[PDB]
Amino acid sequence: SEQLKHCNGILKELLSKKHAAYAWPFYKPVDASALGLHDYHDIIKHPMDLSTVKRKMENRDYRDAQEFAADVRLMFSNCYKYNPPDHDVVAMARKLQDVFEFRYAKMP
Amino acid sequence: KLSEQLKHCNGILKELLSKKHAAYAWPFYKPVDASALGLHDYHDIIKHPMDLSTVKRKMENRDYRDAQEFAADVRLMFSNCYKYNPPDHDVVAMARKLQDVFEFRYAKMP
Ligand SMILES: Cc1cc(-c2cc3c(=O)n(C)cc(-c4cc(C(C)(C)O)ccc4Oc4ccc(F)cc4F)c3o2)cc(C)c1OCCO
Ligand SMILES: Cc1cc(-c2cc3c(=O)n(C)cc(-c4cc(C(C)(C)O)ccc4Oc4ccc(F)cc4F)c3o2)cc(C)c1OCCO
Repeated sequence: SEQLKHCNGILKELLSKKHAAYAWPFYKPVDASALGLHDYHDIIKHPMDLSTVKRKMENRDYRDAQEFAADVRLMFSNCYKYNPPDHDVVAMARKLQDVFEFRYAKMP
Repeated sequence: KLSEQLKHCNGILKELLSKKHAAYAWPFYKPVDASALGLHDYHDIIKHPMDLSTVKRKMENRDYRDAQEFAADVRLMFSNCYKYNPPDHDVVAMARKLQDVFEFRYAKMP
């Protein structure tokens, strides 16, 4: 509950403008419809992005910091699972995760 | 089943401690010898240490009910690295590079 106020702090930093170069594809859920990804939801069974995570933080859905991470990592995993590992979205994901895991480990 | 999950978690561990990734995998092969490295506070800051040999033993001993628990320890390993070290330092770059092989390999796992 005091540690969730930090998890919020992380989400805030994840969405700040510094990282926006590589963070943006995770602000909004994947638009599989528009991108023509007919198979996206057959493979990604539990979509997740940072907006969906924010709603949940607002709605007090995350009990501990562990549940918060679960979803944030799930975002990145969905990216690695669906996408060939060369593609740039993967290399951005990696970039953003690297910041995440930074702040999460630092968290008191 | 659930032991089909773990079969693949074995395949991931194998990859992680293999030939190719050795450049950046080696500081996680065995525990952090704080004593030797002159780290008078490592075990103060890191309450639950973790490394790949430890993971490997647990995988043999069958302490992991599922991949979800396996991942847990691997993530914990990388976490501790990131927790203890400032972000510039080289270990971290390697930690990061190995985590990227894992999440790749883990996320592919049918
Ligand atoms: C065009 C295309 C896109 C994607 C794909 C995967 C994937 C993904 O995992 N995430 C998290 C985000 C995107 C993505 C999302 C969006 C919107 C604004 C619609 O939400 C826009 C572009 C996206 O993908 C990118 C493609 C190339 C990039 F350099 C960067 C991207 F973010 C996204 O796109 C995957 C494939 C295979 C693809 O190519 C279609 C086959 O040629
Ligand atoms: C000497 C020293 C070492 C560490 C440190 C942190 C850290 C770590 O998080 N992991 C996972 C692994 C090592 C590490 C461990 C080992 C052994 C074989 C003893 O287990 C050997 C080297 C290690 O780290 C490196 C030190 C210097 C390098 F140029 C590269 C390293 F991988 C490791 O070393 C951190 C600091 C700040 C440090 O400087 C202490 C005062 O000089």
